This record gives sequence, C-alpha cells and structure tokens, in this order.
Amino acid sequence: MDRIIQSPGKYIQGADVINRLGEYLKPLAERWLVVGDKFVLGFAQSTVEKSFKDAGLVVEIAPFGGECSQNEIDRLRGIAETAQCGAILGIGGGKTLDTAKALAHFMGVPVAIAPTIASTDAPCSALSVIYTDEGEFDRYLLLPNNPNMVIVDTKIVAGAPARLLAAGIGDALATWFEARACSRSGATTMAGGKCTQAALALAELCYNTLLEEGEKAMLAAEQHVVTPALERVIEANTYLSGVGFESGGLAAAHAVHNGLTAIPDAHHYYHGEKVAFGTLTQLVLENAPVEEIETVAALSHAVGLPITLAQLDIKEDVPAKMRIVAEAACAEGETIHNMPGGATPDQVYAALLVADQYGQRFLQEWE
Amino acid sequence: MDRIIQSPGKYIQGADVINRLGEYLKPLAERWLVVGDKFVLGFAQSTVEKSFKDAGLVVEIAPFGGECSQNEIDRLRGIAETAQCGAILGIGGGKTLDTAKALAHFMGVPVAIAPTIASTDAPCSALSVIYTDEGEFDRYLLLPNNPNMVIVDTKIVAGAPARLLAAGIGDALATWFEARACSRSGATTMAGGKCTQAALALAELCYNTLLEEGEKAMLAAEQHVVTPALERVIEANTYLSGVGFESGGLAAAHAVHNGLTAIPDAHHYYHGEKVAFGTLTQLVLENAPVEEIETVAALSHAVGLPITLAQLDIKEDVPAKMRIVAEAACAEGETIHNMPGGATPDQVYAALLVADQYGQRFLQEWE
Amino acid sequence: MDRIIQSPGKYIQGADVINRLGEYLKPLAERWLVVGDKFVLGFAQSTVEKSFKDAGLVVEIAPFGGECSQNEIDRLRGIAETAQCGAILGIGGGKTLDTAKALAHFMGVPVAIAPTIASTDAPCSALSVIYTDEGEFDRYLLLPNNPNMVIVDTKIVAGAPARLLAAGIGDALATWFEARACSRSGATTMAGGKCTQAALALAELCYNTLLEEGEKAMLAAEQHVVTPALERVIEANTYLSGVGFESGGLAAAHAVHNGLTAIPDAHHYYHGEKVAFGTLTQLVLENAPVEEIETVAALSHAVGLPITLAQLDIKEDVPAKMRIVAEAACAEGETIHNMPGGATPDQVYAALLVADQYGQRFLQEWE
Amino acid sequence: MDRIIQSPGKYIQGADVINRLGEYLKPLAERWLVVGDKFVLGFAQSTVEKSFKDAGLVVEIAPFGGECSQNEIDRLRGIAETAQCGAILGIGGGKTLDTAKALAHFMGVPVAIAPTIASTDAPCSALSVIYTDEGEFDRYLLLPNNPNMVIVDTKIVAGAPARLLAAGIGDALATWFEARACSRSGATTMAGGKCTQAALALAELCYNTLLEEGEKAMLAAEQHVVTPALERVIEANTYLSGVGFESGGLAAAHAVHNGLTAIPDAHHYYHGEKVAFGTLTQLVLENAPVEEIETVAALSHAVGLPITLAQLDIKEDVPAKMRIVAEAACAEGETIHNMPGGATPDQVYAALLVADQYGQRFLQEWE
Ligand SMILES: [Cl-]
Ligand SMILES: [Zn+2]
Ligand SMILES: [Zn+2]
Ligand SMILES: [Zn+2]
Ligand SMILES: [Zn+2]
Ligand SMILES: [Zn+2]
Repeated sequence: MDRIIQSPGKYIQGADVINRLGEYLKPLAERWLVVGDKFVLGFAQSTVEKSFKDAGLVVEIAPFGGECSQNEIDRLRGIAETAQCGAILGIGGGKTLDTAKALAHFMGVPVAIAPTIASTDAPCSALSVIYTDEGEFDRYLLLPNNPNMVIVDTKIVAGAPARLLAAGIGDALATWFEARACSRSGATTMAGGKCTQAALALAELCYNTLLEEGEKAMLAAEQHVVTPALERVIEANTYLSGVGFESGGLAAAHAVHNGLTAIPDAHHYYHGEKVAFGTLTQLVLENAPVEEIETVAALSHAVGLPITLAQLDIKEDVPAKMRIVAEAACAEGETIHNMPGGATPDQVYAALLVADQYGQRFLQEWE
Repeated sequence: MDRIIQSPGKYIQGADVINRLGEYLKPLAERWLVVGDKFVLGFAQSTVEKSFKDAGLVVEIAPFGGECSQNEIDRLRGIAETAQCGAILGIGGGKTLDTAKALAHFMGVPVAIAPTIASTDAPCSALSVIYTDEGEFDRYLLLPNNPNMVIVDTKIVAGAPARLLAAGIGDALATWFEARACSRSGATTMAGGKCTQAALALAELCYNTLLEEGEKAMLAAEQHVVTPALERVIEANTYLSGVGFESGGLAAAHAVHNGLTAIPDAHHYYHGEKVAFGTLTQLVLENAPVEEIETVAALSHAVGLPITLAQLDIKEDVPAKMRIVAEAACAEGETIHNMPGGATPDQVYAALLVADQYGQRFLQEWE
Repeated sequence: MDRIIQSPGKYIQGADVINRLGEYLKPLAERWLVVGDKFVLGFAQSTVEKSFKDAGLVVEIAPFGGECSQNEIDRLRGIAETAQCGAILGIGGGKTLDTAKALAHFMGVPVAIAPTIASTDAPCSALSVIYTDEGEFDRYLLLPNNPNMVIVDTKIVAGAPARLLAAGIGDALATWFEARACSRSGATTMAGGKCTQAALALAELCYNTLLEEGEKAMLAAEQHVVTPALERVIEANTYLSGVGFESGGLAAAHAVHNGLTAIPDAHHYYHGEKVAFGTLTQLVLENAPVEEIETVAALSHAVGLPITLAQLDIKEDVPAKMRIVAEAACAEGETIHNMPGGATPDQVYAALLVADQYGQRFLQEWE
Repeated sequence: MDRIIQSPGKYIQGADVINRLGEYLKPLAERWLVVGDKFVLGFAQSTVEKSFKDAGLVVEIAPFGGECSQNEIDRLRGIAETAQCGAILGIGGGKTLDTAKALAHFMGVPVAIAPTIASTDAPCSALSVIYTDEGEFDRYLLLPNNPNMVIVDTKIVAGAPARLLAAGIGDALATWFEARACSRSGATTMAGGKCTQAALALAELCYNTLLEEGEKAMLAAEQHVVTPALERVIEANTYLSGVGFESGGLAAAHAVHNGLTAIPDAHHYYHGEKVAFGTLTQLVLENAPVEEIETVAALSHAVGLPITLAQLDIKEDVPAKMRIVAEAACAEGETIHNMPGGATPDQVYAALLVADQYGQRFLQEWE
C-alpha cells in the first residue's frame, strides 16, 4: 500500500498574530468572508478589519449562528456570493472552524483557519462534522484537502480558560499511542495509506513535548500569559497532534471516546477529557508496560484530566454503562479494529474496568 | 517572531503509484494538463493515460521541451488554456517539475508534482527556478504555496542511475545541519518565520534516516529494485528534506554550493554532489566535533559523494578558485549569514581548504 | 550427567477454549472418560458434552469423588474399562487433575488436563499427589510422562476467586529462585538430569513475567475479566512455572513449604501462600542481596501474599514451631539439600526467623 | 486466538547417552523395534542391544532402507507387527527419524527419536516428510503429537563431520527471526495458534546461544570432542530451534529455502546452508538494522555458512533463477505471507539480489 501524509499548506503561530492576518492571507484572495461567533468578534473584529485594510483586502464579516448545520452553511454561502468573496476565514472554536472549512469546500475557494483555543486537534484536519440546525449528529464531510492556512494567536489562546488547554493536552496525548498501534498493525490512516516515517515522528514528538512541557505550559495558561512552554504545547495540541492523528492513525483511544458519548453521564466533559481516559483504556487493552501506564496517568493527573470513570461523572450503573461503551467502541467501522489483535467487546469491556481500577489506585497513592 | 511550517497538501509514495494517478488527482480537477519528461513519457505515457481515463478524467499530454524557460511556460500555457485544463501535473526530473509549478502559478490552478528521480529536495518546495531557452539562469519565482500534491513512484525511481539517488542523499544530508544552525542562530526560514518544533524533528529524522538506510538503499538502487530501505531514503530525500530545508533553514552548506558554481570546474556535477562538500565545509566552519565530521564524511564516501575538491574536478588554481567560492558564498543575501556569528569570506576560505584537507586524509585511510 | 527437559506434549490457552475441547482432543482418542467434581461439572458439563458431540466423539461423564486416593483411582479405572475409554479428561482443580493423570497412566491411555484455576504449577507436571481415603497425605506418585494436553480456559480462570490467582503467583514466584539455586549447586531435577538451558530460560521468564504483569493481572482478576496481562500470568503460573520447577529444580522454598504444613496453624492457607514465605526464607538462607529480597517482598505484598509468619496465622510460640518447620524442611529426601552447600536445621531455623523480621520491617515501612 | 506450544515429552542429551537408552525407554514399552541406518547400526547396534537387554527389554533390529517412503514404512510395519513391538526407536539421521515417527503413528505406539547428527531442527517436530521409493517428494504427514522422547548422544554427534553442525547452526539461526516475524504479524504457528511467551523465549534463547557459543562449538566439532559449548549448540540446534520454529512461527527464511530447492544449482548443499541465505534475505526484506544484518552475516561466515548466491553454486543466469526462487517462495500456502504486510514476488526478488550484494560486500571487507 501507498504511504501518504497530508498537512495544511501553511501553519503559522505567534503572539498577537491576528494583527498580521492581512499580510498572511493576501496571497490567497483579495475579498474574504470572515466567519466568527459574536463572542469572538467582540475582541477581534476591530483588529481583523484593521489588518485587512492596511493590507489592501476587502472583508465581509458574517456573525456565526453557533452551530455547524447545513442550513448555516447555506446561509453563509449566500452572504459570500453576494459580497463576492474569494476565500473564507473562520475564527473561533471548533464548530465555528468546521463551518468555515465546509463552506469553503462547497464554494471551491481556499480556507484560512484561526483557532482561538487549543483544545482539540481537529483544526488542521481535512474533516468537518456537520449537525442539524438543532444539534444532533448528521453526517461526516471528508474534505479533499486540509485547510490552506492555520493561524494560531498564542496570546488569544493564553486568554482562554486553562481547562481548555488541558483538554487539548488530553486530546494530543492519545496521538502517539494510536499512531504507534496503527503502525504495529498495518492499519490504514484517514489519509488513505500507511504511515510515513514523517507522521510517526511528529506523533512521537507530540507525546514527548507534552511530557516535557505540559506542566510548565499549564502554569502559564492558568496565569493567562505566553511562555515558550505554552508555545510548544500549542504547536503540539494543534499541528503535531493534527498531522499525527490524521496521517498516523486512530485506534482504541478514540473508539473509546465515541463509546463514552453513547451514554449520557459524561455530557458535561470536553472531547479531550474523554480521550484522556480512552488513552488509559487503550494502554490496558494493548498491555502497555507499567512504566508507560504510570507516565500517562501521572501526566493526565498533573494537568487535571480524568483518569477514572468517576471523574467523568460515571458513578452509578457502571457495569451496564461500560457494556454500552464497549459495544459502541467496537461498532462496525470504528477505529478500534486498528489495534493489533483487533478487539472484541468483551476485551474492551475488560480494559474499561481495569483502567478505571488503575486510575483509582493511582489517585489514592499519589495523594 | 512567528513560527511557520509549510508543506505540500498531500504527499503520496509507493511502487507503481503511477497506476493510481487518476484516483489520487480526481479530487482536484476534472481536466488535467500533463507536462511530461520525454524519456518518462516514452515508456509510461500509455499508463498515465489509462490511469486518467479509468478515473473519468480528461487529460491532455504535453511533452516537455527540456528547459524551464518563459517561452516553454507560455507555449504550455496555450495548450492548457485551449484544452480548458483546471490543474497541471508535472512528471519527470527537476526542470519538468519546476515548469509545472510555474505554469500552474501563472494560471492560478492547482499543481501535482510527480518526481521520477530522487536527486534533490526541490519537488516539495514552494520555489521554481526559471531560465533562458539555452539554460542560463534568469530569476527565482517564489510561489505563494507548496505543490498541492506530490506523488512519488518508487519503482520508477529505482530505475534511474544510482548516482542520482546518492546526489539526493548529499542534498538531504545537509538538511539537519543547516536547520540546526538556523535554530542556534534565530535565523528566518524560507517560510518566513522561526523554525517550528515540527520542522526540526523532520530535519533530524532526515539525517538519521540517511545514516541508518543510505547504504542499504544504494544497494537496491544499483539493482533497480525496491526495498524498505529505498522507500525510506526516497521519503527522506523528498518529503523530510524538502520540508526540513524550507521550514527549518538554510546556512553555509547551500551557500558553499552556490559559491562552487561561481567557477567552471565543477559544472558537470549534480547539485547534491556540490552540497555534499558544502556540508563538510559547514562542519569545519562551525567546528563540529571530530566524531560528527567523521560520520558525515564516512556516509558521504560510502554512497560515492565527493568529500574532496579533486572529486569535483577542482585540481588546479585551488587557492585562487577557493577565494572566488568564498567571496560568492558570502555575497549579500546569501544564506551563510544564518550561521551562528556569521561568516566572513576569510573564514569560509579557511573552512574550504581544511574540509578538503580533512577529506583527503580520510580517503588516505582508504575507508 | 545427562541434561533433561520434560514438557506436556501440547499446552493450549485461550478464552472460552472449553468450547473447542472436542476438536483439540479428537486426534488423540475417540472415546473419552471425563472426570470432574460436582461443582465443576455443574458449570462445564453442558458445554463439554456439546463440544464432544459436534466433533464426533463419545463422552462418558464420571463424577469425581473429591480425593486423589489409590482406591478412587481404582474405582475410576473400573468405570473406564466398562465404557471402553481411549483417553481421560480431568477438568476440575488440583485433586481432579492428579487423579486424571494417574488413572490415564495405569490405563495406558493419553490424558488431557483442563484446569479451572491457575493456583499451582502442578497441572503440567508428571506427578500425582496421593492421599488416603480419609484425606491424609500418603505418597508422591511419579509419572512416566507429562500430560498429553493441557487446556486452560482463561475466562473460566478469570471467574474464580482472585485469591487463587495470587496463590498461583506465589507458587510461580519461587520457580526462578529454586531453579537458579539448583543450577548453582549442580542438583538433579525431578526430570532426572541437570538443567537444560531451556528450563532455566523458562524459569527466569516466569519470574520476570510475574514482576511485569502480576499487579496488572490482579486488577483484571479482581474484576473477573480477561486482559493480556491476565493471559500472561496464567501461562506463567501454569506452563512456565511447571516446566521450570520440574525440569529446573526445587530447593529451600518448597522444603520450607512442606515444613510449614508440619504444624497446624497454617492449615487454612493455600499452597502458594506458604511457598511465598518459603521463597523469602530461601532468599535469606542463600543471602540474596537486599535489592532482590525487597523486590520479591514488594511483589508478594502487592498481590496479597504473606511475607510474615503472622500472615500465615503463626502467632503463638513461634520459636518452638519454627524448630519443627526447620527440622521438617531438612528431613531426608527433602529438596533443601539442593541449596549450594546444603542447609542444616539450625540454618533454616535462623533463616525463618530473620525472613520474618524482614517481612515485619517491610510492612511497618507503610505497606 | 489460542496460545499453543507443543513439545516432545522428554528431551535428553548427554555424552554416550545411547548406553542409557534402555533405562530411559523402559517405562514406555517392553518390546521395541529399532529402525536404523546400516552405517549407524554399524557402530551402534551392539551398544543398543546391550542397553535394552540389561534393562529387561526385548529389541528387534530393523535395518533401514534409506528412504522414508510409504513402501518402506509398510515394510517396517510388517516386521514390527510380527515381532509384536510396542514402540519404535529410530536412530540415525533425518530420514531414519521421519520414518520412525510415521511408522509409530500408523501403529499407534510411542516413538523414541535418537538423532546422530544435529543438522536440522526437524527431530523434535510433529511432522514427517514422505517420499517415493526413488526420492521424489510425496506428501507431508502432520502428526497428532511430537515424539515421546528425543535422545541426543553428544559424543556421537561430535564424531560427525563438522560441516553438519554448521548446517544445524544455519537452520537454528533462522528461528528467532521467523518467530519474531510471526509475533509482529499475529501469524498462526504450525502448532495451530498464536505465540506463547514460552516459545518466543526459546526462539530468542536459541539465537543468543548461537552468538555466544557458535564459534567455540565449531572448534570442538572440528576436533570431534565434547565441550560445554558444543552441548549448548546441540541443545540450540535440536530442542530450542525445534520448539521455536513449530510453536513460534515460520516466515520468509524458510519460504526462501523452499524457493532455492526449486532450482538445481544448490542440490549439493544442506537444508541449513540454504536457510542461512534465507535468513539474510528475510533481514533485507523486513529492513532489519545494519547491526543486525552484520551480526547474522558475521556469525554465518564464522561457521562457514554461505552468505552469497555463489557460495551455493548459484553463479549463472542469476536473475532468471532468482525469479523462480521468488515466485516459489510466494506460492500459495508458503510461510512468506506470515511476514508483516506480506511479501510480493517482486519484493522477494529484490531482497534476494540485495542480500546477495550485501554478502559479497561483506566477504571482500570483513574477510
Ligand atoms: Cl496537441
Ligand atoms: Zn481527538
Ligand atoms: Zn539543495
Ligand atoms: Zn547545480
Ligand atoms: Zn509448588
Ligand atoms: Zn529448517
């Protein structure tokens, strides 16, 4: 099979980089649609407009409905054709960014993505998740290519709630272990081939960056300031983790995340916070060595990620609920089948309970 | 400053991947111009055509004149506009690929790049070098983005003379040392910012891939067969080295290469062969440890790359010529100024003579 | 002297392997006597019968008396002769399996052994422990060969009380230290020769498997689920430990176990729980380094095995009782004479008291 | 699936152990057929007769036709039924032993196997290779169980030509690399399951034994004397390698051996001599690190095994012949499909030529 790696065309990261959006985006189009929800436009709209003006570009700002629905994409398509936009610039969190990527696809124009948080590794990916106007799952829209540009303002991200950075860390912490599993098993990545040497290097670089920089970065995030450690974790949460997961492979950790949403208890927890426990479950499933499990559990704990089912508010019908999680994780077409032996629901069920036990014993020892 | 990494959107590599050109390219355009190297088309045109047809695409094959001149670009522009092509596919050596990238830029269409040799790391880069019809240098054409897709057929590459693989190795062997030098000095990369963690990991991965796989890969190249060592060295010569140099930084090795072209003696040697000696000169200039010089020298010699001036046919007015090489390498806007502390023409002159001296003594131990 | 290793002809292990007894045993005989106690036949008879039926085999269920006595073997010999059995299948715990192996010997037929717990390393051995009709130890019965097949259902073993897995770990934890002692001293194994390289490799693998997988396997055991760590400790408790002790050697640890049954206080503790303290006694006796004593004590404690006399309910009049244990351990024909240099009852006495002190100081250091 | 390891019931090796056949074999049967090569009986028949007689056993000597054909098995079956033999003892080389094992199977009696050379790992296996009277291949006879006893007289083996010990080393050297390959890919062993930990430990112990003991053992082999190093290599060549391959897995090395017999040039070379080059081919195919390739090539050369096609007298029309070898090695039901990711005939062809290059380069350097 072919070895494939895909990447956004340009990834840019720096403090106060929105001031420089105009010069960065000019080579792609002269007239831009700028999609942002009201909260994000609150602090950035002044700066976006100034940057485009000084650069000689025309901007047409369109406040974002808040949900990534086919209706909202169609709605913005109208405004954009009316204002004769040559590209879309999405700015904000995950759903606002997915909307920009889907819109720019249907219109056949380039897209720029400016995350205002580093809480998932979705931004750089060639994937948009579409919902109905009212918020239920609808379809996956796999896109022909990754965002043309990704611009991350590290000062904006430092301003966000620290819990969102740690959720991002939890998301990126799975990257290495799922890419490694797909390499061991010969699985196909979401880029359509086997692992390049490049993708595995970026996946492992992700994990080591979190080990070396996570706690230092959280200190900065809690103070809402920018230090070089925060810079590195943002790159790891965003570019490394994005290319890592998409061109390196997904496996049990994310299948387990999907299983955890198939029950209501953990609705109030972020994507990356569920993956955190998914990674620990995968380590039990593949029987990672004790030193590796402890390292992942310690790092997760150090940044506030859950390492037990109770810390995801799953406290009541635990056997019954884990049986649902396990069946969901092993559903047809789920990525847990990329694990080396494959995985049966009985096996995933076992890992779920054991990972939970392991986390409980860890919390009572380390404090 | 901002940290920037740029990449082609999708990099694909595999044996006989030419059979799959059609499916890989369909998501980009329905109508394709193929700028093709005459030797490549000689044996492959039927196969390219069948690949496009089976995918439901219409293709217009255009044999390439051999030089990347404004005349040749204009001539191909006509053919493409007549045939109403939405994208350009270059397939062949460096000049074919540079022509496809320039053509696609002037037309404002996506471009796909299919190297049939792995002798430089230019294919993935956002740069095209334009000449006059008779091969004299004319100008640089910096492109706003990297090729949309790069597709490398390893079986086609294995057919080329092994000297071309080794030239590629010499080109890629410099990557780590120049990106590392730029990181030490805070220099700006060709992507316009400081180096990301990602680019440095790919640059160092490149170097280690060459150390571990170069001699094994050369064995396969000399038999024109495909082994996993060859696959990895092709990825290093192409994706790792391209992203490494462009987003990691250039320094003395390439500057010394340019200086070596300021004299006639080594005109008949490939780019990567002159870079090979540039890397040894940089190692003297930055006073790399002796183990490191020895490792780079041993690997270079093991794959037939020059490690002395005489092996580039520089045998006569060596001081006078090295004086020219040094002055040229230190010209304004040359990348030697990215070395920590910079480099004066007197310092580069000394490094040249000492590296040559070091290479000669290494050869005398018949290694 | 000759180097000899003995092994069962086939060892099979898996989840729900009970379903596959028929196809696994078909090549050995067509008509099978199945020996099982009422409790085991309770949950397993239905499944065994279906497995034999579907495979084209004849089964004869023979409920087991509960004691491995000469008279009980003779009784089953009669039942077997009547039903014209070509093979024996024992399926309960230890006494069931010993009875099946001896019966098959006197009958001159193959035997398959299906343990439903992994709590001792006897299953694979060419040995049956014989009692009187009223339950007193009578003699060891050496068999000419090891069981023809051993089939371990990992799901059945996961269902059993976790305390039994820990006893199995305690039993298997001694294997490396006693085989290593016999190798150092040149002692003869129960297989009749000196150590093969093979048996020493399997004994040390056993120890390292417990070291790496013991705590992970106990988490799965306490939840009655199957994880790859549990799979590994089952193989270690059963095959590795079995071939290790029989073809690797016994020494002080088992001598001390036998001595510990020469007093009533520890009647309520399993074989492996007493062996666990025997291993610590041997480590004091052979003056292992403190790192080795501590590693064994920590692993023992981490899975709930005793590392003090008090944890074997030996709390009253300890000096007098240890004298009896020591004298018993040094009886004629005991394996403590395999220690390098032998051991006197005074020496074993001192080792017992000091090992007890060591365990106590360890428990006082906060678990 | 299931973890399965199969083994002979008892493996014995020692100097002059044929003196002790009687006491070792008596517990299995009272009346023995001894199948023996005329040359082997030449020096051994008197000693065998005394050993069985002194032990109270009855023996019936049956000189062996030399070929393991159904006609010859039937001829010996007759003699055995007439003399009312309860078990078979084969004593000689490979054909004698395969004949004894098949005969014992058809008769449903135990078999004892006494190799007089240690040149393959077949003796301990549950497999017999049947030919026609005139030496052309007929069928494989998979046996329900491994030999009951294997007895290796190390002094008899020391008397054999040293080339045969080296052939045994070449055969045993592949064990680790093929078992490791099957473990990486989850292939099924010839024992019907996935790898036990035990079998991988024996396969790796085999490899390390050859590295540490191979050259010392060859010194003793050339003087026809017994040293502890020779004993360890015999155990490695016989028990470790046998259990390793059958319960650990076969892969490219043996597929490549089979392909090499598909051409006439190497008819005068022993099984293990061809396997030696098969291992090197596998190392190229799976892209083993150079240190590993060099270690295997160096050890192979140190004991006289071939590391080039010319050393197997394959010197003419080499590409044409290697294409035959490659196609044969990938035929349906060959073990090359156990390699991670499989291997196509083109990939094996490439490995063959490159491994040949590597061997040639090694011979002219490290001679
Ligand atoms: Cl035309
Ligand atoms: Zn995620
Ligand atoms: Zn270059
Ligand atoms: Zn050049
Ligand atoms: Zn025991
Ligand atoms: Zn073999």
